Amino acid sequence: NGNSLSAAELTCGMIMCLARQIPQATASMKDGKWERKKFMGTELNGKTLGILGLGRIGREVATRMQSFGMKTIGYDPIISPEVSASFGVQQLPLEEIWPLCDFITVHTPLLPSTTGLLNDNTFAQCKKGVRVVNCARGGIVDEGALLRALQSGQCAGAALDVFTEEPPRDRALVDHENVISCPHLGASTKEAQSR
Amino acid sequence: NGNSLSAAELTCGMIMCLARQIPQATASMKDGKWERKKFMGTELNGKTLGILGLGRIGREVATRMQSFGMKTIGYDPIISPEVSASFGVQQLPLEEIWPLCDFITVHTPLLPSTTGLLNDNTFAQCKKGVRVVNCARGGIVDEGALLRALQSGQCAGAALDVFTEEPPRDRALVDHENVISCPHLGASTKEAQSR
Ligand SMILES: Cn1ccc2cc(N)ccc21
Ligand SMILES: Cn1ccc2cc(N)ccc21
Repeated sequence: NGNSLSAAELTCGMIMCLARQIPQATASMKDGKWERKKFMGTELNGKTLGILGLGRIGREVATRMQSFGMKTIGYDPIISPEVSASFGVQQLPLEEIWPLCDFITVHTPLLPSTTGLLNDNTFAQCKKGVRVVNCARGGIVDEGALLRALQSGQCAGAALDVFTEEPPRDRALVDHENVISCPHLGASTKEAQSR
Repeated sequence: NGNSLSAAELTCGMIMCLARQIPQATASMKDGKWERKKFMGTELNGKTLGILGLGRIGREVATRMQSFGMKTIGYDPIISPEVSASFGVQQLPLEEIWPLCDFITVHTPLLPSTTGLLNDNTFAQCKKGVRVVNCARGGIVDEGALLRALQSGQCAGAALDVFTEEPPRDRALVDHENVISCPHLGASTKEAQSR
C-alpha cells in the first residue's frame, strides 16, 4: 500500500529492460564489448500489455505504461470491469488475454488459482515471443514452464524479481541470457522503508 | 523523427535503471549472489527530472516521466515557457535547474554551447547524489567531470548510451559500479529500422 508505487515502478523498469536489454547491454559494455547488432530491441509504443491482477499495483502499472502508448488489457476476478475501465484497462477472460499480449505482467497473491498462472498450457496460447514480468510472488510463473518457453523462443525474455525459492537454488533461469533479475527488490526503496 | 520514440523510450528506461540499479542487480544475481541491502533504490514519484533540450525527444520523455509523478523542469534556448508549459515542463534558466534536480537528461545537439553542458562547475551546482542520463550525443556530459562527480558521490549514478569516442577507448566511466551503459542503442529498434 505504502509500497504500491515502489512495486509498480520496478515493474515498469523491468518492462523497459526487456524491450531494450539494458542489463545485458551494460554487462557487455563492462566486458569491453561493443555489440550493436546483438541488442537490437523493440519499441513499447503500440504493443499490448496484459495485466493479471488489477489492484493498486496493477492499476499504477497500467496508467504508467499507457503514457508509453501501450494498449493495456487485463483480468481480475474480484475487480469490476467498470473500475478497471476507470483506469484504462479492458477486462477480458484469461483465455482471451494470452493471444493478444506482447508483454504480460502479474500482480496477484500466490493462491492455488495463481500458482503456475503462467505454465506450459498458458505459454502455448501466448503469441510467440511474448515477454513476461513477475515482480509479485515467486511461483506465479511456473519456473520450469518459463525455461521451456525461453528455450524454444515462445517466450523471448523474462524479468523476475521473485522466485519459487529465494535465493533460487536452481540457476537455469537466472543464468539465461534473456532473463533479467533482481534479489526481490520490489519494495527496496528508501521511501517504502521509511514512512 | 521516426527514431524519436526509440530514443525517448531508452532514456526513460535508463532513468528507471538508475533509480533501482537493475543492471547491477542482474549482474549480481548472475554472479551467484543475493545482495539485497546493496541495491536499495529510490522512488521516482515526487522527484524532479531536469530535461535539457525540449525538442521532440525531450517532450516525449517528459510526458512519459510525468506519469510516474515526476516533476518535469527544463531548459531550451528557443522554446518559449508557455509552449513548454503546454507539455508539462516548467522552463527555468540553467542556473536555477541544477540545484533542483534528482535526475537530469540531455536532449540537445552537440554544439560549442552544449559540449560539456555538464562539467565540473555545473556538477558542483547540482544537488548531492544527482543521477544523470545521456542518450543524446557523446560529449554533452564532460566525461572527466562525470567521472570525478561519480568518484566523490556528487553524482550518484549515470546512464550513457553515447561516448566522446565510440567504442569508448577510455574505460573508467563504463567500468564504474554506478554507471550503466549501452553501445549507442537509442535508435536500435526493429520499428525504428523499418518504415
Ligand atoms: C487467477 N487470477 C488471475 C488474476 C488474479 C487476481 C487475483 N486477485 C486472484 C486470482 C487471480
Ligand atoms: C546550451 N543548451 C542547453 C540546452 C540546449 C538546447 C539546444 N537545442 C541548444 C543549446 C542548448
